[PDB]
Amino acid sequence: VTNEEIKTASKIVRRVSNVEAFDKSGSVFKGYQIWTDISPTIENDPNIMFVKCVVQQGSKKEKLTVVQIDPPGTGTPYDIDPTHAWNCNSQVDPMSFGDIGLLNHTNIPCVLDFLKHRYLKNQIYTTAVPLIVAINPYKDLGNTTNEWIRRYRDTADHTKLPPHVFTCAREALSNLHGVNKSQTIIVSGESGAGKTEATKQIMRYFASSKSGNMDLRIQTAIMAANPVLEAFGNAKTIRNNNSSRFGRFMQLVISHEGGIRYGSVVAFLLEKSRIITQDDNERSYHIFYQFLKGANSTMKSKFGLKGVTEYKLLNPNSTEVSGVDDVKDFEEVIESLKNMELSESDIEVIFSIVAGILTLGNVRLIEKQEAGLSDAAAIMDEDMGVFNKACELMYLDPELIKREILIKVTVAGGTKIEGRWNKNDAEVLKSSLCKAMYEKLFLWIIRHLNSRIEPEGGFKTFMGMLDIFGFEVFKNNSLEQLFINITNEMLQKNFVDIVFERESKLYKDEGISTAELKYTSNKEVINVLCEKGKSVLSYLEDQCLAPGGTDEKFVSSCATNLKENNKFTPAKVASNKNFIIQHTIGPIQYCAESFLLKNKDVLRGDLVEVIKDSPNPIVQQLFEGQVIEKGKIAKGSLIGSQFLNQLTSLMNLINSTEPHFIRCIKPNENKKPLEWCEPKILIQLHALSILEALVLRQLGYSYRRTFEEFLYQYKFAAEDSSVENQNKCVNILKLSGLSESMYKIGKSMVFLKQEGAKILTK
Repeated sequence: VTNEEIKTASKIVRRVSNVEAFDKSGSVFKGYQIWTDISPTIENDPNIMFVKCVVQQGSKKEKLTVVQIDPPGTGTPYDIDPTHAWNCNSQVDPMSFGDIGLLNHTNIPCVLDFLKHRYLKNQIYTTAVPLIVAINPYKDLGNTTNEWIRRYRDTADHTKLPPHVFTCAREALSNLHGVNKSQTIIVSGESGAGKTEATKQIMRYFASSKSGNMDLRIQTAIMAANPVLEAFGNAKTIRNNNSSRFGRFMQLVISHEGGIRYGSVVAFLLEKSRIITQDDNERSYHIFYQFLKGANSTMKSKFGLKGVTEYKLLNPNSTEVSGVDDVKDFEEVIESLKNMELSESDIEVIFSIVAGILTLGNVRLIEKQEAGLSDAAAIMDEDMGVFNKACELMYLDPELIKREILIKVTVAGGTKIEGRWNKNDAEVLKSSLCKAMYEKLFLWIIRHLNSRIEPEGGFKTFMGMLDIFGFEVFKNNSLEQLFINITNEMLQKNFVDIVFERESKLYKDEGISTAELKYTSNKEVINVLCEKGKSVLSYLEDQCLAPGGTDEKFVSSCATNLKENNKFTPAKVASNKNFIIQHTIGPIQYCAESFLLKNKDVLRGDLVEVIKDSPNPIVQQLFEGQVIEKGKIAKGSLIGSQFLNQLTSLMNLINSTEPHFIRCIKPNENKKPLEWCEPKILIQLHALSILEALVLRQLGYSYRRTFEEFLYQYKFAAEDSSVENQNKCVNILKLSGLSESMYKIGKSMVFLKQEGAKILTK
């Protein structure tokens, strides 16, 4: 636990309702429990934020006398200001029901406890309508097996099943075949929160068919994609041994009995930087390690493969991951590529290109005295065999690749002015080639799979499945985080809209005015980030296309022009290269250092044309359909421009569907089962809008009983005397002296505000 985590969590903490510890006679109710912010136990443990106390008999109303009961205390009473006392759900078994909304008090210490109780008892799934909250147990609980799938698929009454990832899978599928409306399951959270697993389990649910009377050629290709996608797009980070370094979107056609008929995969924003360099105790993509360890002596000889520690692009110190068998994973990947309908030759080409990327990374560049220059780059003389092997393996012409990396042509005036690149600029070009070849090989493998698994006329009604990171808030947030946080702003509008849509329908069905239902939009912050001409992304594109473009000038243009909006804020410390966006979850600071370097990181020009001129059909296809444009930078070769189009395309699809949300929590930073870090978890409850989903549910007339249920709560039908029961309630609410704003009477139910429902019990 960092001190930044403690500072951040403390800002999330809020007290709303008032603690009612005293009886009508001013005496403390017998063993009345409260949560408190104050305790030595809290100060001494960074994992503890709140403590449970019993308010002592004879306590004063303005200063509470409490004895801390859990964590076990000294027994010594202490005085607290009632502003530091939150209500407690004493007498509630968190194991008996799966919805947080069912609790009487849903404050921060109450929500943390409900989920903690359940987590420690190995109940990791909890509902906070419309959300499914899943907490990483860091162990197999055996609750995602085939018998558990059958249990969730075949059970007649869905209300008899506890919360599970499978509840979204069952609900989404039921609504799809029920009303012929497309559905989307959005799986988000931090890295190591278990999004990967949630997606893998939902897909296995969907693959399980009641009657095996359907062709499974496509389904086997889709299911075989996960080991391949993981091998190429996932990597070991300090936070996760299998971190997904890309955003995944899938469209599926599922039979009502189960079984995947058709599918389409979309990968976006792969971490290109990782192919070239890795931090310490971090690896590059799994495939490099799987291939170098798992490939047979025949392929090892054919591709001239060295060991995992003999490559410049792979960290030598971090080549081993405990619990990860790269050799067995390689067997699984190869088998999966075969199940994706790729021939032994197609596979041999894929691994030739992989070995070629690794080989090219081992080619050393130096700075020679040539063409009247002292800084002309050149390939090291003993590495000329290595460079040729790299080109042979990638099915490229070494002479044309060499010319592209070393020679610099300025085509100004129609006139070709031929120069040379320096060792630094040529190392940039050699590195861009490894990154582009890898990304486009990964994208090709996906394009191949899609040609085999996609429906003929495209999708009409489909099951959408997005896997992305949630809101990212690090010390240093860069371009990558800005993209994830923009994506999350889009999905925030989807969340808010469906919550409102579902509530508004209910009120309309009962004949209650939705005029009081009032929830704000995030149109403003979306605009400050995306809006054509008037946005952060626009000024980024503008500064990338400007010849004298710098990170500082991009921040300055934003500061100047987006001064109009309250959503853009310059940073207090290092104003020149730092900014703040007022996201819905709060202010998120970004560091604009290397924004242009990262936004411009796309292989372009005559290098792309050398790849397209390859005699190999797979290599030809990698850059198939490219802007060409050697000289110089088009918005067709800028990352943010590409991203915003892809995002608009993605959102247009998601916006056409019914959304389902799975919010994944990482409970500790030590990959340990049954360990609970309250600050870490609080930040995530906030960021994943789990706390907002509770605030929203409880807004307006949230207390809804029927006419009869309201009459039973008063001790003294429906189909014989509904207008009698309707009027019996209207008289009760006039007699109790409640304000007309506190209640509304509908076709069959009584609509009470949360505060008005409380006044009725007292």
